[PDB]
Amino acid sequence: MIRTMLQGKLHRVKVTHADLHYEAGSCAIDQDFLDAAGILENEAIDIWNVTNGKRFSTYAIAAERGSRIISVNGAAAHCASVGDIVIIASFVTMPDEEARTWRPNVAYFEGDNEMK
Amino acid sequence: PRGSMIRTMLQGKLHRVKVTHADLHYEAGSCAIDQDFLDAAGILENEAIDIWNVTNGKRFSTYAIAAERGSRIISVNGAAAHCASVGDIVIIASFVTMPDEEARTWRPNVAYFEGDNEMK
Amino acid sequence: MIRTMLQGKLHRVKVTHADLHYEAGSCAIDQDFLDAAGILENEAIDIWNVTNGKRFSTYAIAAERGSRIISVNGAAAHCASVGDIVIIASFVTMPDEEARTWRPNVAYFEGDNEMK
Amino acid sequence: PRGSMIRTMLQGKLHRVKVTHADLHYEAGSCAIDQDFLDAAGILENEAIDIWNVTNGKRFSTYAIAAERGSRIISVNGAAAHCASVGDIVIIASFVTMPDEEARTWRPNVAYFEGDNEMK
Repeated sequence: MIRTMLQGKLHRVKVTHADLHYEAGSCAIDQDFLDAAGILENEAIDIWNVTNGKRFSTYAIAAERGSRIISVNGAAAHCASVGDIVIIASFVTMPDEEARTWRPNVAYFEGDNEMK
Repeated sequence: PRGSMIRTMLQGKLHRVKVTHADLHYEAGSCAIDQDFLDAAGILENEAIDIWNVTNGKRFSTYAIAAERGSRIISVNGAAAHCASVGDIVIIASFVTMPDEEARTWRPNVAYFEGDNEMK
Repeated sequence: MIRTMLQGKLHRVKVTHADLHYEAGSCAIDQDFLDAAGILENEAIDIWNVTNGKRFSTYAIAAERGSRIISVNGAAAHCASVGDIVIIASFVTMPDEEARTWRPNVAYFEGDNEMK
Repeated sequence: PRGSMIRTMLQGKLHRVKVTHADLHYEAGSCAIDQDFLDAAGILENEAIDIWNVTNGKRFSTYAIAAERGSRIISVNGAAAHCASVGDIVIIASFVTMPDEEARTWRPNVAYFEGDNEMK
């Protein structure tokens, strides 16, 4: 039996403006943050808005390392405003035997998206 | 049989358990659940779960974390506290995938609750 | 690469009252309808409400053959009223090579949930 | 490597295509899409798809069916017509699963659109 497990998460990051124009429907995320959380470019992600309770799913794309960028682009902009605090999570599947000991990758933040 | 069609099946659920705690302030995302309850429903730490709030009709998905055995805690944390409040009655389910022949004889792990989150 | 494909659907059935009391969070469906659509007891299903546009997911349980029952129980009752027309669908995964020729199971209805 | 962790990845998408038809009256559920567009995005008939409506912010999931090659049709059928209207700009995506090493080098199939659903 195959389980769906938390692969990784960005724990309480803030939505920023986008430094560059990104395609609608995606969330652009500083590559440093993707590296820490194990989240891949083009991976399905869930975004849970702690500020307003909204929950939606999209996919990740890399923003430049150091940009600290969390940009919800396009249709997704209907669900998150600049300054909102969100959780970004990806999930993976694996057999039950492996899932029993699985440890997700978590990145924690302080200040203006400064990674602890 | 390689290439067999794979089903998504109810693995287990906590049926009509009561929310005991709900905090916007950070154990953010998760629902923390008494480990005895997780055991009964076959739900794992860090497993994706669906929560159906029977009280207010909201439906959301998150992941499970273990609370202390015997605490009888159901704590909806972070963003999820916008979807459930202390006192609300919820159903917490996990789903697994398996081939069709297995799915046709699968029995979910169900825990039923009454009163002070007493497992029946 | 593994594709997610429509396994089967009940095409435009009506939500009924429940003949018996069913557990909250589920949808009870006449076993004849499950048989035609290939939908299993305890299988995840999507319900799309044609009447009011609401969309949600739950799991299937068998109602008695011949009962014609489509009962959305409990929390799910917030999303479908008796007389609403819905589509009920299940999805399966399989490799791309098989998915290219995959055919879903579809049941069509007339009158008061009378299966064509 | 048996037991490898499996990722959910964007397989392909139709980026900013325009809805041409929307009917509550029964081709119910699906979104019918010009087969040329399906080919470009690697999307299959009967494949699950996510639709993000850029015009109204609605997000829903359904499955794809093929419309006639060269018709340039995007028809949102049945319940889905409550989520999109003729003229609305949408993104239609499919997701697949694959092991992690494959996912790390995966390139999605993307089709971009302008004007009269002209594929760029």
